[PDB]
Order: sequence, then C-alpha cells, then structure tokens
Amino acid sequence: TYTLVWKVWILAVTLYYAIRIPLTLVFPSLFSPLLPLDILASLALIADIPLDLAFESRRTSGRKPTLLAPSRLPDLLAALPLDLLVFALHLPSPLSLLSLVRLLKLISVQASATRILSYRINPALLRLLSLVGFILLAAHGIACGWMSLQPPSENPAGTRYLSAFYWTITTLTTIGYGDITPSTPTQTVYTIVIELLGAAMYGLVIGNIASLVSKLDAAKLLHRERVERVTAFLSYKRISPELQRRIIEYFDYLWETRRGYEEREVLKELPHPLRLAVAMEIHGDVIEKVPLFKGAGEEFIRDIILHLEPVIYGPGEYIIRAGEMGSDVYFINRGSVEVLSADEKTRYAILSEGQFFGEMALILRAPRTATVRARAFCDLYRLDKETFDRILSRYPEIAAQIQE
Amino acid sequence: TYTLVWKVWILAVTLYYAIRIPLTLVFPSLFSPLLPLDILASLALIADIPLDLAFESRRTSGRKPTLLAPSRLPDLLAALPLDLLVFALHLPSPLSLLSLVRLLKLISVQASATRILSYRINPALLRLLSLVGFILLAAHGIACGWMSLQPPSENPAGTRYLSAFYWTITTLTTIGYGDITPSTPTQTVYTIVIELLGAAMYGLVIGNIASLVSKLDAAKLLHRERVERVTAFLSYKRISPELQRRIIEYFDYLWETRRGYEEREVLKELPHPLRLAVAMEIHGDVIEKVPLFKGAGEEFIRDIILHLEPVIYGPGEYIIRAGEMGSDVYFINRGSVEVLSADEKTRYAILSEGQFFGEMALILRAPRTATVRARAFCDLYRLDKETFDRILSRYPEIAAQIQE
Amino acid sequence: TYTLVWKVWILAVTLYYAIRIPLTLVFPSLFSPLLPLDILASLALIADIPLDLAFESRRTSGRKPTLLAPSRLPDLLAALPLDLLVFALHLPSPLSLLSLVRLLKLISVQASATRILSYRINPALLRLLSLVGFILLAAHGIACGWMSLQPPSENPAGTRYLSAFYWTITTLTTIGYGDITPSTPTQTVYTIVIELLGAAMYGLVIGNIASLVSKLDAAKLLHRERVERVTAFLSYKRISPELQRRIIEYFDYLWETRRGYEEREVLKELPHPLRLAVAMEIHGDVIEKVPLFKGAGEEFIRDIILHLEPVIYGPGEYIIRAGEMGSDVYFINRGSVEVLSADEKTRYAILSEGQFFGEMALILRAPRTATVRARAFCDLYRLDKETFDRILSRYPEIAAQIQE
Amino acid sequence: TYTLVWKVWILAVTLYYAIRIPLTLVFPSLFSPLLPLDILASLALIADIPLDLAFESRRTSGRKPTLLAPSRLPDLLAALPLDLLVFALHLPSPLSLLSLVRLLKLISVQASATRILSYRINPALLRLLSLVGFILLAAHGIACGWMSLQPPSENPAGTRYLSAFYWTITTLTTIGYGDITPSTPTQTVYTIVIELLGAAMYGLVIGNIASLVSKLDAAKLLHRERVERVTAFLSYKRISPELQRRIIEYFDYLWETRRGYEEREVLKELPHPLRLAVAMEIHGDVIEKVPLFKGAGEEFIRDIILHLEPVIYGPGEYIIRAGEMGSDVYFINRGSVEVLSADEKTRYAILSEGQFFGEMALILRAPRTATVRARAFCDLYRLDKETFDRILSRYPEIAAQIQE
Ligand SMILES: Nc1ncnc2c1ncn2[C@@H]1O[C@@H]2COP(=O)(O)O[C@H]2[C@H]1O
Ligand SMILES: Nc1ncnc2c1ncn2[C@@H]1O[C@@H]2COP(=O)(O)O[C@H]2[C@H]1O
Ligand SMILES: Nc1ncnc2c1ncn2[C@@H]1O[C@@H]2COP(=O)(O)O[C@H]2[C@H]1O
Ligand SMILES: Nc1ncnc2c1ncn2[C@@H]1O[C@@H]2COP(=O)(O)O[C@H]2[C@H]1O
Repeated sequence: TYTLVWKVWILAVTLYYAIRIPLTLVFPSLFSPLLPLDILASLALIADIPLDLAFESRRTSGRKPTLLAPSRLPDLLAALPLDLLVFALHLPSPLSLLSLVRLLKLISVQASATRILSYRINPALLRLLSLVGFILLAAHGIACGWMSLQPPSENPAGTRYLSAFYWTITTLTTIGYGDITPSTPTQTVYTIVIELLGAAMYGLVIGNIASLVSKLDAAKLLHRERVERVTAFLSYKRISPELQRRIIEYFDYLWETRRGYEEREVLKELPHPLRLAVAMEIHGDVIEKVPLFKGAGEEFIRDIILHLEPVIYGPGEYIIRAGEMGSDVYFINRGSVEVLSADEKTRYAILSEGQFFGEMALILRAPRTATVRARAFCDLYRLDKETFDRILSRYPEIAAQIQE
Repeated sequence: TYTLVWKVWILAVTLYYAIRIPLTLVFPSLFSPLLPLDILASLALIADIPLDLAFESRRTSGRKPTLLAPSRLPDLLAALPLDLLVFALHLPSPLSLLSLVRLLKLISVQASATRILSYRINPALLRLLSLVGFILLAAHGIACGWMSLQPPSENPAGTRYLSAFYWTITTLTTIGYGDITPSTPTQTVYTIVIELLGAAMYGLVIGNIASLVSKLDAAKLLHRERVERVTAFLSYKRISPELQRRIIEYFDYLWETRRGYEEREVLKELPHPLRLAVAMEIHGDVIEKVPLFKGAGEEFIRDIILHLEPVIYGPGEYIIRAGEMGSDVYFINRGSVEVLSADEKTRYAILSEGQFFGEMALILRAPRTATVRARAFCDLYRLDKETFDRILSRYPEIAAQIQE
Repeated sequence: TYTLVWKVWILAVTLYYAIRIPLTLVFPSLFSPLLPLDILASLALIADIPLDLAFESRRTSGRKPTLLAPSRLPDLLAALPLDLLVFALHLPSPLSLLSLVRLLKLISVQASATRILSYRINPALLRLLSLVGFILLAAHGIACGWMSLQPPSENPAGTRYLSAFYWTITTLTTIGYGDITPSTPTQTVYTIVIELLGAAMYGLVIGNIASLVSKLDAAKLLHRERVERVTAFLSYKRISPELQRRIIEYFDYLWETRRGYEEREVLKELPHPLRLAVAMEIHGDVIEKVPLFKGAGEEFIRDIILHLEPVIYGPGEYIIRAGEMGSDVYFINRGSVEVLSADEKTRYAILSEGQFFGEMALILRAPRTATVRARAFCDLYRLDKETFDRILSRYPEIAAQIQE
Repeated sequence: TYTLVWKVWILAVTLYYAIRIPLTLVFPSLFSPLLPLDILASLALIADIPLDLAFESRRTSGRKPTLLAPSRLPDLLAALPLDLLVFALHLPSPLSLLSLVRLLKLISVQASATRILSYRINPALLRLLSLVGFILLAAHGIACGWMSLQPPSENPAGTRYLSAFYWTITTLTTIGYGDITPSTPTQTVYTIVIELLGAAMYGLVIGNIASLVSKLDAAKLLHRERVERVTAFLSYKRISPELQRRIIEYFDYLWETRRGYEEREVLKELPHPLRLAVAMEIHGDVIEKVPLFKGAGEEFIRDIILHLEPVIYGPGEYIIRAGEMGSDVYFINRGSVEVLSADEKTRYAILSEGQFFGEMALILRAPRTATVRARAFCDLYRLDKETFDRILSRYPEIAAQIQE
C-alpha cells in the first residue's frame, strides 16, 4: 500500500528530525552538512499536509476539519519549515528553541502508527512501544539540553554526548549514580524538571508494563479462578474427592481444548447469521448424516442447528441409561461413546466422530433401548425433545414425515 | 457560577498558603511584606466557613453537621487564623510549626475540586492530578524543612531554596544522586522520614498511572479479547479459514462502527422510557415508512419498536432466500441489501437507508417470494413472526386491520 | 472482648521482640536491662499456645491439628524461649542468629490481625498496612545486620543505628544516595541481598498501592464506562443530541442517587426472604395504601411486592398518555408526577411520595382516562397487567374480589 | 515421571550454562577445569533434541514442525556445541560473544517449566518466578560484561565479581549508589544499555507483582464490593437499619461459608452430567429420604434434583407461615428450622440436617398446616409447585402414584 509506505517514510523523517533538531541546536556546525536532507524532509513535512487529508478521505471521509480541532493542528504546526529558517538565521537560544515545533509531528506520527498497527499488535503493547520510542527520543533531547547547559569545553562532541545521554538515562530510569551532577543553578533547575519528567515517564513505563502483564494470561487466570471458585464451593458442600477430581480433570480438558471458554457464551457473541454458519459447519454434514433429518428442508436443518445444546460428558459417565425415559438426542462432535446393554457388560457399538445416538426417543416416548457410556470426553451436542416439538410445530410437512 | 469562581479563588488562596507558610516559616523576613495578602486570604479562610455550608445547601442540603464529622472539621481547623498570630508573636520552631494547620484546608480543597470536576475529568486522572499537585506542594514543604535543618549560612535564599528543592526532588522521585546528603543526625532522621514519604508518594504516582493506563483502552482491549476468545474457540472447532476471516472482518466492522459494543447489551442499560425513545428515533419515520404499520396507533408502533432485534449481516450473506418458509421481517438501518431471484442472477431491487423487506411473511406463512442478499454490512433490525403475533394479540383492532 | 485485647497484647509483644531481638543481638549489653520484660513476653509467648487453640475453638472449632500443618507451626516454633537461653549463653553470631526464630510469630500475628480486621478494613489496605509494618520491622532488622557487619568503632550507638537505618531506607526505597556504601566483601554480599529484598518489597508496596487505587473508585469508573459505552453507541446510531443529553442527565441522576447501580441487579444479589423484606419495606405501607390491594391477604401483597419492576422516568417524560390502551400500574417511590388531560393543559392532580396512578387499567382494558407526565425523576415501580393476572390466577378469592 | 526429571536435569544444565558461559568468557582459565561437565551438558544439549519431540509426541502429537517455527528453533540453535569449539579456539571477544547462543535454550526451558507447572502454580506467580530467575541470570551475565569492560588489574577474581554483581544489582534495582561508576566511554555505553534493561526488568517485576496482588483477594474484593453495592442501594432506598444489619450478617454468613459465591452461578459453570452428579450427591440420600419421592424411578429423582433451587433463610426468618397458601417444598441441607403453630408459641418440631417440610402443598393446594421459622441460616433448597407439575407431566405413572 502506498499509504503504509508513505506513513513509514513520514515516521522515519520525524525520527530523523527528533534526533537531529536538538543535536543541531547544540551543534550548529551540523546544520550545513545535513542541509540537503532537511529540505527533502521539509518537502515531506509539507507533502503530508494534503496526503493525510487524502488518506483519511479514503477511509470514511465524512468531515475533515483541518486547520482546527485537536487533530491535524499539531501536524500543520510542525509542517511549516520553521527549523530551516531559524537555523539559517542563527538566532539565539531562547528564540532558536522554537525549532522544536517541528517535533510536534510526533503525536500525529504516534496516532498514525497506532491506526496502522491496532490490528496485529496489542493496544497495551503498542502504547508501551510508542512510549518507549518517545522516551528514547526525549532522552536524546534531554541529553542535548544537558549539552546546552554544560559549560563550554574542548571535550570531543561524541564523548560529551555520551556523558549527557548517560546522565539522562541515570535520571530517567531513576537510578541516579551521581557521578555527574548539576553544577550551575540553571543546570540544577533543568535537572529538577528532568527528574520530574523522568520519574513521570518511568512510572508510565512501569504502569504500561503492569497493564500489559495484568492481562497477559487473562484466559488462564479467568479459568483458574473459575476452577478455584467451583472447588471451594464443592469443598464447602462436602463433595466427595472422587467427584472433585472428576470435575478438576473436566476443567483441565476444557482448558486444554477450548481455553476454558464455555461454548454457549462464545456463541452468543456472534450475530444470528454468523452463529448460524458456525453451528452449520461445526455440524457440517454431521447433522444431515442422521436418517430422521434426511430428505428434510435445509431450513428445518438450520432450525435444528441453532437449537443444539453443547454438553461435555467426562470419561466413564452415563449419557443415557437403558430404561431411562429419555427426552433428547445426542450428536457426537469429537468424542467417543460406547452403546452397551442395561447391564453394561455387552458392548453393542462404539460411536465417534460425527455419528449419533438416542434417535428413538426423538419419535417416541418409550424408554431407551440401550445404555450409552462416555469412553472419553465427548463434546457432543444435545437436542431436547421439547425443543424438537417446539420447532416441529411450525413445519407441518416434516411433522407429518417424521411419523415414519 | 459564583460557586465555581469562589472555589477557584479558595483553591488559589490555599495554594498560596501552601507555598508561603513553610517558606515564611524558614524566612520570617518574608512575613511582613506579604501581610496585606494573608489577612485577605485569612478573610477568605473564614469567608468559606458559611459559604461552603451555603453551597452544599443548594445541592440537596439534607443534613449539614458542621463543627464535627470527618467532613468540614479540617476546613474549620484550617479556617482559624493561627498563622497570623504565630508569625506575629515570632514563636520558636516547635511551637511555630503549628502554622501548618492552615494547610489542612488542602483536603477540603481537593474534595471540592473533585466534586466540581468529577464530570468532564476521569476520576483516575483527577486523582492523579490531585496527587501530583499535592506532591509538588509537599516537595516545596519538604524543601522548606530541609532549609530549616540546614546549618545557617550566608548563601543566597534563592540558591539554597533551589538546592533544597533539588534534594527533595531527588528523594521523592527515588533517584537520589547523593551530591547533597544529610550531615547532622537530625537531618538524617528527616531524610529517613522524607525518603519513606517520597517512596510512598512515588509508589502512589506509579499506581495511579498504572490504574489510568489499565483502562486507557478498555473498550479496545475488551473487544480484542472477545475476538481472541471467539477465534480460539473456532480454531479448536476446526472452522474453515474463510468463515474465520468473515468473522474477523465482521468484528472489525463492529469495532470500527460501534466500538465492538453489542447493541442489545447497551440497550438494556437504559430504562424503559429512554430505551423507548432511543429505539423510536433510531427508527425515526423508518418504522412507520412501511405500509402494514400505516394508519396504526403509535402505541402499536412502539410495541413493534421495543421488540425489534438488531442483527448484523456481513457482505455476501443471505438474509432470506427464496423458497425459505420465513418467519420474520427486516428493517434496514444503515446497510444495503439486494433483492434477487431464487437463482440470484436477476436483481429485482436494491434497498438501503431505512427501507425494508420480507413483509409478506408478516401476513402469511407462504415462503419468501425472492432472495435477499447483503451487499455490505447491514445493521438491520429483525422482527419475528411469533413476537409480532404475541404483540398483535392485545391489539384486536389492528389485528383485524392487518388481514388487508 | 478478651480475645481482641489478648491479640493486641500479643501483637505488641511480637513488635517488641522484632524491635529488640536484632537490636540486642548487635547490643548484648541491652539484654540484661530488659530481662524482666522478655520473660513476661516469653510467658505470653507460651500463654498464646493454648489460648489461640481456645480462641479458634469458639469460632467453629471443627479440627485443630496443632503441632503440624502450615498453620500454628511457626507460632509454636516461635513460642519456645530460644532467645532467652541463647542470650544467656552468649553464643557466637552464627549460632546466636537462631534467636530470630522468636520473630517467626509475626506471620501468625499478621494472620490474626487480618482475621480481626477483615470486616471494617479493606483487604487491599489491610494487606498494604501489614506489608508496611513488616517492611518497617525488616528495615530495623536489616539496619541491625548492617551494624553487625560494620567494623567496630567507638561511635555512639544511637548515631550508628541512625546511620544503619538511613542506609537500609536508602536501599529499601531504591533511592540509594551512596554516601554510605559497602566496604568489606561480606558487607557487599549483605548489600546485594538487601538490595534484592528491598527491590522486592518496594515492588510489593507499589503493587499493593496499584491494587488499592485500581478499585478505589470502582463504582464511579464502572458507571462512567457504562455511560461512555451508551453514549458511543448512541452517537453511532445518530441519536439526536437532545435525547443524548436526556440520557446523560438520567445517568447523572442515577449516579448521584444510587451510585449508578441498577436496582434489579442489586436485588438479585439478595436471597428470597431478604429480597421480600427489602421490597416490602421499600413499599412500606405504600403498596397497601392503594384501594384495590386493601382488605387483601398479606400473601397477595407480597406476591405483588416481589413482582414490582422499578423504572426511572426522567423529567418531562410521559409515563402513560390518555387514550393509551395501558397494561400496567405505577407506584411512585420518591419522585413526583402530574396527572393532566389528553391535551396536557389542565392539570388534574400532582402525585408524589408513595401515591400511585393507573389502577383503572388494573381492572379493565379500557384506555387511560388521563395523561401522566413526570415532573422530575420518578424512581417509580411498574406492575404489569399480565403479571398481575399471572399472580391473580392462584388466589381465586381476591380474583373474585377485584371485580369490585 | 521420566519426562519431569529429564526436564529438571535440562533446567539445571541450562542454569549451569547461564552461570558459567559468561563467567568463563571473562575467565578463560575456568574453561579447562570444567571441561568434563560441559561435554556432558553438551550431550544433554543434544539429547534434548529428539526427547522433547518425543515428549510432545506423547501429549497430543498432531504436528511437530521442528527445524522451523518460533517454537523449537531457539532450542535447536542453542543445542549445537558452539561454546565448546569457540572456547577451544580462544577466539577474540567480538567472535567469542557467540558462545551466548547456548543460553538461547532458556526460553524453551521457561516454556517447559511453565507447561509442567501451570497446574499447581498460579500463572502470575509462575511468570514472576520465571522473571526473577531470568533477572538473576541476567544480573550474573551483566556483571560478567562489567568484568569484561573493567580495566585489567590484579584484583582477586572473587572480589571483582562481587563488585560487578553489586554494580549490576544497584543498576537493575534502580537504586544506584554511584560508589562504582563508569570510567571509560565503552563502560558508559554499557551502563546506559544496562540501565535501560534494568529499568525495563524492574518495571516488569513491579508490574508482575501488581498483577499478582490485584487478584490476590479477588473473591474477597468481589464479595465486599457486592456488599457495598447492596448496602449503598438500600441506604438510598431508606431501608431500615435492622434489615440492613440482617442483610449484612447474611452476607457475612455467605462469605464465611461459600466465599460469597452464589450457588446458582457456580452450578451453571458445570455441564449437565457434572451438575447432575453434584446436585445428586449434595442431596445424597437426602432427596430420597422423603415419602412422596419413595418407590419412584431414579430418573424422576434426578428430574427433581436438577430443579431444586437453593435459598438461604437467615435466623428468625419465616420460611412458610401457617395459613399461607403455599406453592413449594423445602429440603434442609445444613441449617435448622422449627415447625411451630400459626401463633408460633407451641413448637411442633425441630428439623435439621437433611430432613424436609412443606410436602402437603406438594400434593394439595390447601394452606400450610403450620409455620416454619428459621432457627439459623438454613441453606435449604426450594422446589416450586409449578416446576413440580411441569416435570410431573412427562412421568404419567408417578403422576398417578402421587395422588396417594
Ligand atoms: N446395534 C446398534 N448399532 C448402532 N447404534 C445402536 C445400536 N443399538 C443401539 N444403538 C444406539 O444407541 C442408542 C441408545 O439409546 P436409544 O435406544 O434411544 O437409541 C439408540 C441407538 O441410537
Ligand atoms: N420488485 C420488488 N420491489 C421491491 N421490493 C421487492 C420486490 N420484489 C421483492 N421485494 C422485497 O423483497 C422481499 C423478499 O422476501 P419477501 O418475498 O418476503 O418480501 C419481499 C419484498 O419485501
Ligand atoms: N382527579 C384525579 N385525582 C386523582 N388521581 C387521578 C385523577 N384523575 C386521574 N387520576 C389518576 O391518573 C391516572 C391516569 O391513568 P388511569 O386513568 O389509568 O388512572 C388514573 C388515576 O390513577
Ligand atoms: N408434628 C410434626 N412433625 C413433623 N413435621 C411436621 C409436624 N407438623 C408439621 N410438620 C411439617 O411442617 C410443615 C409445615 O408446612 P406444611 O403443613 O405444608 O407441611 C408441614 C410438615 O412438613
């Protein structure tokens, strides 16, 4: 995309400006050798004036009140080539400090980088990364200020920049070795305000990290606290340790399969067409694999499909017993069950991976002809008899059909 | 408002007192030149005694137990002109330390500033701002204490105040360069307690910042974790990547339109009259634009209106197909649909921006005469047939009407 | 209570031990003058062995497995008078370091102080207070260790204790001036481990403060984010600014009255008898103030009472209009309404503070005889006609009564 | 388990490598004496190449794309014996820095330790422990780097290692005494990057601690905020202080018994078979202790069992009064009730620990023959008459039975 590469170029240009403008403010001799870049950057600095208005016009233009509002005002203020003229005129420090207006583009750059990276990047991590980048740029600018308040000396420019950056990293990280310290009162005022800013931004870093790690394992923490709540309630209820262990291993299966998410709660997040499609292709060819739903309209299939209730049967659990009066049918999704007798010694069948059981109770109220026992965790779907008749009432033709 | 400007004046007076009272405690020669201000401030310091009781009387007076309770007791304690008399008498330091009772008005000032700014300002940000202001005032007071425990010298007052403020900012920000350090045991005790206080208040700043940034993007984080939960569940269910992409782009549309908020959940927050008005002017002239709801009572219109179910149909999704038995009507809110044949090759019509489809199924149970396909995201509202008859039962006159 | 004062005495004794045992470990000459206290404390140190087992026996004794388990094991280990014998024998430092076993009672003291103060004190604030007290005791112990690793000198004991406490407060608060620093390798190892411990406990303080302030305004933050969600949804729905302002002021009223809590959600937290009593005395003599519910059984009154639905009508809102078919009755709780004509020019009546309207629709289906308009926020309760007949079905005698 | 002990051995080997590789990088003379260990470790470093692929094959093998993907790539990169060859060749520092590739196994070790300890250990605490271990290893490596940038001297290796570790603990904990400080520009660059890393990881520690303590008392905080919400709502409703105290003590009982968890909300977390088993053995032999449910099928017992509604009756509360028409039966779970007359002076009976009352209303609509008053908190279960007939409709045989 041309918009993405243009935004990357604008970000690189603004990073170059943030690095250079204080650096050339304290080193005016650096202004001339990098003059061919600046004008190009300055061209970009005005080339982004319409293009941004163009790039927001393609994405739901609506209203674009430029030259006003909290948005696009710092962009236009930084867009004007103040830096070139002030560095050409070689104005004194109180007036040449206005060259930092060029750095006001950084807030718009951060907003644009948020907009182009709010999808594949966590907003907490994106905010932390933007804060860290702004902190590095601010550390460079603060080191440049420390240059500008250092006494003049014949120290090499690299060595004194290293010392200034070392001081501002000691200050900003709240470490403060104190080997290099303020000497003049103006340096002391500057160190006070830089200390306040560094404490503020280090608290910002710590808070952003705390926010990032507070929901780093939100699903696992939610599932574990649900398990703890259930276990505490059962221990209060004097539940036998065998059933507690069965519930614990069920929750372990739930966590290891679907991250402990309840299927019903996840499905209500979807709208009706998306829920319909999800539940149709969850039971894709599975629901129309049974005979009673054959030769039926796809509308009646979907009326079954939205009314299927998921239910997890742990290993060794009776789904339906023989002689039970029975009021439901079950469609195995990914588990496995065994159909046995009422005595559960002779295994009639083994059903897994999309087959079903209990359809006799769907067309008569006679008790179950056989017992169904869960071999392992089943993840099968239960359709109630009463819901089946409730949806059968408004399809009369298949209501007449299912007598056969 | 007179109350707001009076509270601003009281806040300014208390800030002046917080700046000056320790400053004139360590500089008694400052007491005389600022005497005309103090009495005026002292007048304000008693002028706020009834007016606050007046200003809380206008806002649900109820009970106003002054001269007692945790509220209004520090206000009255700071209201008395202790500072003027103690600075006039020039009492020694252990007894003149009681002039800080004037600064006890700061808690009431913070409470009042909270009350007048709990609407347009986030409570976390308001608490952080109050904490930062109190930290600056405490830093000034601690620097004044550092003056009061420094050995006497002919150093200029400004320079030594700068040194003291520099020390207390090193201490409070937990930086601690150590260039200036305790020398006397009393200074060491003072530095210990100031270090504990500064660590406490810096932890307060970091905690407030962490709280502020933990819910800085609460809507985006909630929507993203909902999307992650749905995507993880679908990937467990072996959902095809085409449907996963469709659900992802649906959630992107939901986030970019209504911040990922489910319409039903938002509407249950409103009470019945406000929900009625919201759903009436959401479908403003839209619901009475259809023929079957014409010449009807506005009560029956509102009975439709509260029972409309929102539903989002993604682009290329079938709302209703031709030959489907059909049990609902749809009112397009802001999307666009196309009415096509059962073969979906001949386009019958294009419907968008407030028009509707599917009204035949509202007065007969015959199948749909045409297929409706979503051009883009629809945001339309679905009214069920069964709900329509449920509300039609108790309006017999329009029940007789709608046969035509 | 004897238990509370005994626990306070035990806490004071353990604080005395935590202050003294390292202090007398580095100052053996302090052991003899405070000998009469120690034995008394030692007596308390064994007097708490049965009494705690007694004090937990009064509060649901159940099982009390002493001399084992993570509970009551540190209590018994600290209970034995190791300190007295080791300070009597004057054993060398590696063996006399075992006198700190007496300080193991601090975890049991913290647990007991939690149990006796988990009701009127926030658990986050209680945890933070316990952490701060333990940090102060640990700072004293660490300063004593710093004494024990300082080179011997004729410095006064108070001055060197002040220096040691100053060092451990610099270390624990992560300030670190560096004016006093390790000199010997053993001091350097000690400073490394103390730095790790101080960073750990300062992170603990910051985390506890962050937890405390994350839910310091949980109700206000929840209400404000609900308001923001509703407002964002309505702005997406192009809701008119008049209705948005009405909803905003409704939410302001809700926050200023019931802290933004929905009445239904609060009532479901209560069990059936408590909900019954709450809703009975909310409408105390209010529900039996109307004529149709006179001479009725209190059981039928309570069947009305649990089925009353609260609803807030904002000022200037129509509750019921004249000519509306009407299916409910309303009991004003604390608001005020005006009964006017269909034209709403002639005011029939003003109803407030426990009276009612709309009872004709409770015994006939004829339309409303007059319009009811909300003067201000009403907080009235709505009883539906269908619910009224649903509960009237199983009281036949008053079903026969209400025809009159 | 062989897998667990092999993972422990791998963790120990990688900890040995993390301790030694920088230590022998700055002390080449240490490479030869520990050569027999390294090769053994190197053997383990390749012995984990198939075994991990084996150990993930036993646990739902599925796909194992080794030699690629973000997983198993650092494991294989660290698996190759780069360290042995580079320390044998004695290559210079820029090329011998590649021996740290062996330390890339630490991320896989952390992941494996997470997987083997995500069950009995809190994920927040596990993350914090892994972070602290990685911080200690990084502190050792950073101290080794500080050695490598220190000027050469005849200082003892232990003493200078102690000084380097002291410096990196001052830096990483953001304490920064400044007694030992950078001297050379390369040391200053190293200190800058180490300061940034130490601030980052100390913010990580503080954030992890904040996350750990934000949900350290999640149940207690949730219950307390629910109690505060209910109390604030009732105080708004002018609820009498007697009923407020009764609700407060009910919530205290709820917290002290089931941690304030609502029974219904906990039960919906369970699936249908687990909920069936839980509610069956909660009423184990309790539900079939009553006469009307005798000689009945176990299916009808379970149909009762899933439809039992828990309800807490506080002490002195009327469950059912004599003369009340009555529409439910109650099964006492662990509380105690007294059956008295309508005048409640003559005590008919005392029922507790699994017995029941109110069964007459289960087979007739005549009013209650006696009043039932709660002696203490009851925790009994309520079965409605309407639900009883609703489940009785589809068992005709016991529907005929219960007339007797
Ligand atoms: N021999 C069999 N082969 C396959 N399925 C069977 C067999 N016997 C029983 N079943 C299934 O097991 C179910 C048990 O309950 P139903 O008798 O309701 O319906 C039964 C059939 O779905
Ligand atoms: N020619 C048309 N012009 C406008 N709307 C149409 C036309 N044909 C069909 N429709 C609408 O498309 C709907 C499809 O479902 P129904 O047949 O229930 O009701 C149909 C009408 O609402
Ligand atoms: N004159 C009146 N005095 C008191 N209440 C009235 C009067 N006229 C009407 N109302 C009440 O206002 C209500 C409006 O709706 P209804 O007619 O259903 O029932 C009406 C009465 O409860
Ligand atoms: N004498 C008694 N012994 C035991 N239980 C009784 C006695 N009298 C009443 N009850 C129980 O108390 C209940 C009160 O309500 P019911 O009359 O519906 O049903 C009653 C019986 O369950």
